[PDB]
Amino acid sequence: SFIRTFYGDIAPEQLGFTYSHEHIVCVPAYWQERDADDLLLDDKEKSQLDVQDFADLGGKTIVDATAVDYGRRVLDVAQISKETGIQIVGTAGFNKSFLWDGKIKPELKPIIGDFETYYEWIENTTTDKLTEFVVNEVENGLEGTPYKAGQVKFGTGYNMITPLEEKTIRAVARAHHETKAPIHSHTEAGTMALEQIEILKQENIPLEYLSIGHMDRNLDPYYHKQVAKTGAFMSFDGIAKIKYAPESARIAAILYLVSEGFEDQILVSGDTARKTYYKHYGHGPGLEYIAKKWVPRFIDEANEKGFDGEKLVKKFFVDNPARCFTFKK
Ligand SMILES: [Zn+2]
Ligand SMILES: [Zn+2]
Repeated sequence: SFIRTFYGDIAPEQLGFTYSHEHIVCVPAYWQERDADDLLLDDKEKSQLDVQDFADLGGKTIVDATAVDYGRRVLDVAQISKETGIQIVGTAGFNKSFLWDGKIKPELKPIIGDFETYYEWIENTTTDKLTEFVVNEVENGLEGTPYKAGQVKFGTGYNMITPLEEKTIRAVARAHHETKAPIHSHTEAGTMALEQIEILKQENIPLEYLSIGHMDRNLDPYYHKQVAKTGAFMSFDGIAKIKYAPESARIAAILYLVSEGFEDQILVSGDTARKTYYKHYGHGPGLEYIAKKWVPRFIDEANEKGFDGEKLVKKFFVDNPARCFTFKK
């Protein structure tokens, strides 16, 4: 088996230290149209400086969760990978339905069809044709480029799975059946994981093939244990996001799952989606933050609370991503 990166399929042992959910260069139509400039990562050289910080700290791989509705700049990301040496796992599929109001860029029309918005495209395209689109991103390349995606994604809304969202879940599940690519989901504020899981079960998807994004947004031990029992990977990707929770709260939730025997299912990242989050755009914590500052604190705090901090860090950033992001064949 293998992990599919922009520059080739690699052995799991080659993945190394990994951030499991990030954004690098992207210009989401929905946000661009609303002049939300902070959500546009629109400078390749600035993004590259953060990725280089990661590389300098011993980082090896970034999973780039930018989906088709989030304004990919695949060629820029590929160039960054080439220049920094950081391996990139790209993402096929969809991010979240509120983005679908955004206009379809000219480059997508030859691939997707002559549709004004993502909503129009998704509403008027059969599930099977949506599956074809996702499969082609994994097998042929993203957005007319030769850089293939290494995971397939879908997303749901705040305490909602709409009919169209459900359609995309089924399209992505079926794309998994064809390609065997790992599956990632967006949960809005950490909601709807159990309902996502029910749809995937109807589609005959083994749940250990799924990583669920944004579990750190809903810090509920009972809910987390319900999700973990299915075998799904659980992504804590809001590290440093004090506006959502203090770091202690995220760390406590992680350690609860460890105490209940689920350490092998935990993934960690920063979901760095803003200029103000990048060191070299707006002087935020940057891609350096987790490796440089969070890791030593987690190790220390976990050790203080009786855990094996170093072993856990190795699992969260090395062993677990190597298990999660391998194709299922
Ligand atoms: Zn997301
Ligand atoms: Zn994201």
